[PDB]
Amino acid sequence: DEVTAELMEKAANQLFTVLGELKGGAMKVGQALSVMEAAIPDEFGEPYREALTKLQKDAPPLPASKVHRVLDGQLGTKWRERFSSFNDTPVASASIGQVHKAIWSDGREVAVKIQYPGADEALRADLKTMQRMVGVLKQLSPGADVQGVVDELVERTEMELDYRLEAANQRAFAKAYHDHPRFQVPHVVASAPKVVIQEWIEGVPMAEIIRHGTTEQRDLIGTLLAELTFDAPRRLGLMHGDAHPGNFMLLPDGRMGIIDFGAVAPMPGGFPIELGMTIRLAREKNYDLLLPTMEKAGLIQRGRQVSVREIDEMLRQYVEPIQVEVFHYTRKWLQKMTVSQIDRSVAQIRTARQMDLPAKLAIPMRVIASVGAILCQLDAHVPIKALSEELIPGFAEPD
Ligand SMILES: Nc1ncnc2c1ncn2[C@@H]1O[C@H](COP(=O)(O)OP(=O)(O)O)[C@@H](O)[C@H]1O
Repeated sequence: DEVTAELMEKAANQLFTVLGELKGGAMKVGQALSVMEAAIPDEFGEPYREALTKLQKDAPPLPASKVHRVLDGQLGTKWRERFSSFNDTPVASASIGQVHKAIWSDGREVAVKIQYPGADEALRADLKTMQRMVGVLKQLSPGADVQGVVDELVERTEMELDYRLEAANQRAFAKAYHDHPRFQVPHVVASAPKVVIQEWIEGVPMAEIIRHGTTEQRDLIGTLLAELTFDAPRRLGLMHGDAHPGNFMLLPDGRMGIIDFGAVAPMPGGFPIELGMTIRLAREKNYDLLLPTMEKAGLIQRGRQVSVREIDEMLRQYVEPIQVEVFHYTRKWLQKMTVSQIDRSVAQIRTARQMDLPAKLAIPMRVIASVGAILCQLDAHVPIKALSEELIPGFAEPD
């Protein structure tokens, strides 16, 4: 079964590659590769290689010496004076680094994330190569759509390489949720490009609860995640962003610990009222008001004949959970949500779905999808109706 997971991963990557070919590159990846190899000097090949195998140089956990060297580079050669103690043996792995447990000079236990020394050069060389390739596509692939791709690559790369960015996001959240009854965000103790230090917290990882959690653990951490999702933009005008179980844990006192803030998305105006409004109107099947609301919001394409059945299908995954007091998010239900209402053999229609959502709607809907999927993995019972009434603008009965 370990095989099947990787097979699914491979299938997903294949699909997204095909998506890139059809919606972006305007040619197959192999053909594009031939063009790129012709259109990019071989002289740029060997540096790109040499930039990439220092990262290959110490693949397993870094020996103490190299750890201390990174610390030298980021906090100075006297970095030890800032600690009470430091464990040379890493306790966890990060995407491009490793995490150590230590004790800060004030006596607080801390997690210290140390970036691999060869990560910066490698990732930036990779970025350069992909920039060149985008150039090749833009100039030589007829009908290619590479709009905004370079910017996305640069932004992603910088978010991975400069720890201070995520550190700043985390500071915002740590300030907002200090002494909160249900959420715990560790404070940032120190931040540098390649080293970031924060208060140590540990509980039961959400992944562990997904695998072997009790019903009560599942329900609780699920309900907490759901709450955070709508509370954060209301509280500090920010959304925690696309969720992953690795970001969260259940603490002994029943609070949810949150440790990853690399996907924080800006929402200055809070959650758009159009969303909650749309869900309420859809529950009531008030299509007369629902369709103009969705069109104005940009949730459906303007000036199109739309199918009410398709609208119902479109909003089903949002409507069904709030039709009950406590909804049981399950994989079974989520699977039912993928079963299309309209067979293409019955009727050939173009979808009413907006494939170019406004940003203000696109971001929260994406995060909500990720969260919902996680709730289904958790098999969590969640009072999403009440949470929506209290936290989501426009959802409660407007009387
Ligand atoms: N504040 C913290 N307290 C305890 N452990 C932490 C803390 N921050 C990170 N970790 C450990 O580090 C691991 C990865 O950290 P993470 O923030 O996900 O790094 P990255 O996002 O770069 O992968 C986590 O699985 C967790 O066990």
